Amino acid sequence: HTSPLLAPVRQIHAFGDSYSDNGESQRLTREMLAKGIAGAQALPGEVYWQGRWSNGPTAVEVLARQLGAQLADHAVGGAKSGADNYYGWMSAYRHTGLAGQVDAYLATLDGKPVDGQALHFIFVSAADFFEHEDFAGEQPLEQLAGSSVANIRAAVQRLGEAGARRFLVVSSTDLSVVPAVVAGNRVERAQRYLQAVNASLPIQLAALRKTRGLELSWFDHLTFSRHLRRNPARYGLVELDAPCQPTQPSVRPACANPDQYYFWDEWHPTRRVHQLAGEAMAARYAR
Ligand SMILES: [Cl-]
Repeated sequence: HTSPLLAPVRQIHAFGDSYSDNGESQRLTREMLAKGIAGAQALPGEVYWQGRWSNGPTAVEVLARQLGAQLADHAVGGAKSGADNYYGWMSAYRHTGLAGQVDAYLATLDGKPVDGQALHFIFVSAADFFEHEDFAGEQPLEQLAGSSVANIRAAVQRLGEAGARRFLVVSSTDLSVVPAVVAGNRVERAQRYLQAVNASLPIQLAALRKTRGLELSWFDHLTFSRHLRRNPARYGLVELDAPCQPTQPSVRPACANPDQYYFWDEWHPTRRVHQLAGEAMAARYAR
């Protein structure tokens, strides 16, 4: 039996990675390129919609529309759960990981309290895994997952410390079906990492919710995607595995029917999946 819906949301502060970013990586990388920062590249690049790492709005943008909330989206493509980014060259200009986004949000309040009614949305950890696999990190995956969990818990604790009361924390996504992971023959490694994050994180957040009297909702993105991918026709999806917009090894022309695709590029879902995800995330809240 379902429990009562949570109270309405009028403001979201979003923290996270390319699965949330609504233009910050684009703004920041244009700033970095203008300053001549070593190794800077324009992100996300040309085959993306208005600076989103997709062909349309991210899930948190759809969530805000569903709930009738304003969105302040701090997320940065590449953001890790700690201070920095998959793109190590950013560290010289700005700490854009979840911890860096939290620090910047708390430092820009301008002598105003944190809004205790605002929903603090946290969606991060994929870049921890992709960095580890792409650049041979030395942590066993179990230790990498423990650091991801610890980093996310520390972010909720630090936001709560400053006055945040309401949270929505997203689980690991199903990294094991991401086209770049399949092509890297890393499906088992992704399964092991995401299972360790998703078993431990909700246990840590439930303890912190009770200690600090938080409203904290956990969104199981893995259960969500398994249901979509087992019943694709129900949702108008046809192609679950091929990217609509190939980029590896090179950019090729986009598919004609993107709303029937799961993946936009080799890492990121389409606007269609972001829409279904944001609808699903809104399900715990009254409008
Ligand atoms: Cl990312």
